Amino acid sequence: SEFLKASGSNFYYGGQKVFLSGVNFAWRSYGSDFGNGQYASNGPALKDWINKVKASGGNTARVWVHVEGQVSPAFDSHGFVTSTDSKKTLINDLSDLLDYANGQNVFLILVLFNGALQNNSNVQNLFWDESKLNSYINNALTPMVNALKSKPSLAAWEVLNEPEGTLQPGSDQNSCYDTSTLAAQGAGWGGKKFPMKQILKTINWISSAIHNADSKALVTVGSWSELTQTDSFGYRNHYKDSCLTGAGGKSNGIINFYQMHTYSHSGKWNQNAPFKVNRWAYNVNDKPLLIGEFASVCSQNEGIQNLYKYAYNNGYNGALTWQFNSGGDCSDTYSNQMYGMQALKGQNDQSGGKGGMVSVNINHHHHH
Ligand SMILES: OC[C@H]1O[C@@H](O[C@H]2[C@H](O)[C@H](O)[C@H](O[C@H]3[C@H](O)[C@H](O)[C@H](O[C@H]4[C@H](O)[C@H](O)[C@H](O[C@H]5[C@H](O)[C@H](O)[C@H](O)O[C@@H]5CO)O[C@@H]4CO)O[C@@H]3CO)O[C@@H]2CO)[C@@H](O)[C@@H](O)[C@@H]1O
Ligand SMILES: OC[C@H]1O[C@@H](O[C@H]2[C@H](O)[C@H](O)[C@H](O[C@H]3[C@H](O)[C@H](O)[C@H](O[C@H]4[C@H](O)[C@H](O)[C@H](O)O[C@@H]4CO)O[C@@H]3CO)O[C@@H]2CO)[C@@H](O)[C@@H](O)[C@@H]1O
Ligand SMILES: OC[C@H]1O[C@@H](O)[C@@H](O)[C@@H](O)[C@@H]1O
Repeated sequence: SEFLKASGSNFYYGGQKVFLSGVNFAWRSYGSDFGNGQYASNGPALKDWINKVKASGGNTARVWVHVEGQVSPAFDSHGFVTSTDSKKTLINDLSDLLDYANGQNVFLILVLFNGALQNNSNVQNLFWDESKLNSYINNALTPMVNALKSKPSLAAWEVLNEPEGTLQPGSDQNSCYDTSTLAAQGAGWGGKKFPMKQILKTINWISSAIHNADSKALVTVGSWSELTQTDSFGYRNHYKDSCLTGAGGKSNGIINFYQMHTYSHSGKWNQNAPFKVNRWAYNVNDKPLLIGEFASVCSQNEGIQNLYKYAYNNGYNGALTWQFNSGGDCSDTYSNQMYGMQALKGQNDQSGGKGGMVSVNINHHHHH
């Protein structure tokens, strides 16, 4: 009945402005958490993680799905998509996890494809071939969105994670496509495959589809750094409406809330990083802005609870600590994550400018 909405600059549940406080699961098994009957293996862990999330007083978990095509989606011999997975179980798994997350009053952000790295030749061609992308939409995505759109706790689909990881930086007259600066900033660290035009086209079309199947659905993109989603500081905001729509005429092919990832390189913030500024200077009040991904290990050592508090105080609509499974570089431990989540526990400060309601009470389905 009531689903998380995005209005103006804020998230809203049941009218009450909400602040997304939680963690990245990102995964239990990289790229094989759902689909091909793999959910039987990872499921218990993920559910338990949702438990920890709620007990620590959080409301959101960010979970990756397709990732690098290891299970999702199913391609044929020609690189066209046939189904969600070979065993056709993906939708059931996701649906299940959504049910549990709801039962524990936790929202989920389903990240479709990875973009930091994408070493799958079929997924890589989804950016270039329109018919293959359409095959993915028709045979995989549209069924997923259609089947899962009646689920609260499904608060947003993220089309692409860090599209700058596999960006091919280059010059272009069109503001949106030009990437002249990003090369020196360290973009394309996963290999320079996709020019900005192709990424914006892809995202355009994915988001378009998701919204065609689900008018309410919140679509987003989670970027490496802030250099990509703000017009201030001489930077550029590529994933706003005009640019996306500019790449592939889908008017509704737009994200509904921006998102920035941030880490300290050498223990030094980027000068204009989310924690050295506030939401407001990024001049993106037309949509909400979430800080998906941050780690109190790759910060300036402000303190984890101090980082959550910073996010809640300086206008940001959410803050997600980086990976709950405690693995990789620049990742907090699940314990310290829990600790930080306890900083905004049971909080509700709807006095504007401040984060808002944290502990949300989510519905079930209406059906019929
Ligand atoms: O890197 C330095 C160099 O980069 C240059 O930019 C390159 C870029 O790096 C990529 O290599 C890119 O490669 C893509 C091609 O441009 C082209 O789009 C190609 O087309 C594919 C298509 O995506 C799809 O997969 C298609 O499916 C076929 C299928 O295989 C089967 O045959 C079936 O019967 O038909 C379907 C058709 O629907 O197969 C096509 C094969 O051609 O996809 C490539 C992806 O690797 O090219 C860029 C150049 O435009 C330049 O910037 C250069 O300046 C720079 O120095
Ligand atoms: O999201 C974290 C993720 O980052 C990955 O790759 C990048 C990283 O994101 C970041 O962009 C980094 O940028 C470097 C850049 O490559 C140059 O070395 C740059 O230089 C600057 C120089 O030091 C001087 O200050 C000069 O004045 O200005 C130059 C910039 O014009 O320094 C940047 C430091 O921020 O590069 C890495 C890799 O290229 C991976 O690290 C990944 O593992 C990580 O999780
Ligand atoms: O560091 C953890 C990793 O998380 C991923 O989501 C991307 O942000 C990568 O760039 C990063 O290396």
